[PDB]
Amino acid sequence: ATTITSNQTGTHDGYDYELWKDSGNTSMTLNSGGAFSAQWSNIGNALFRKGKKFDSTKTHSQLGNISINYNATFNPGGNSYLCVYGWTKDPLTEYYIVDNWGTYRPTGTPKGTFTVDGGTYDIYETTRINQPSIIGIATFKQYWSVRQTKRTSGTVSVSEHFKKWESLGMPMGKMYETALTVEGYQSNGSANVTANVLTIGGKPL
Repeated sequence: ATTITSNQTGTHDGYDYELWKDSGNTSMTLNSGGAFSAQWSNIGNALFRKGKKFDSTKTHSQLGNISINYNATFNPGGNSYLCVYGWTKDPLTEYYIVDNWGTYRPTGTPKGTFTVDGGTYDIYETTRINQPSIIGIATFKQYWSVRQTKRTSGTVSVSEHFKKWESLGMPMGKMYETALTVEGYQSNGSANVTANVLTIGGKPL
């Protein structure tokens, strides 16, 4: 429906969308529901996504079970990820649940492994010292759930990952966002998310 090419956040057909890049060519087409497509090249870092931006006033347990069903087409074209992405505040945390990637598999401090949604994820934690964040240059931890085998469609039990990260000493703060996301780093690719439904307490956005 509507195509954007520069940094922009908003709400489209019920879903909170955002196109972000520090630099480079980026195109994002906003489709029905949580559907969207994107292509990028000559970029620094770029993210395209649709999901829910929260108010950072509630913890995930207070929001209710969070889950996403998706179907997508994805061309890494280098280092890129097809994932569920978000942040929490107090503490400031950036998280990933990666189902697909390109020439680079996300890794970090090994913390455990988790089997859910028909797959088995590797859990890692990494620290970010004075890096860009939703609140500006800051220091924060990164949480990672990386599927051992790639896929481009399926159900991601977001809350189950959260609960497991916590049971592993990886605390979550108030929810800032949860969204099916395509991210790229100096890669040249594209993706077409034809299906993307985020439910909260089983209720679709």
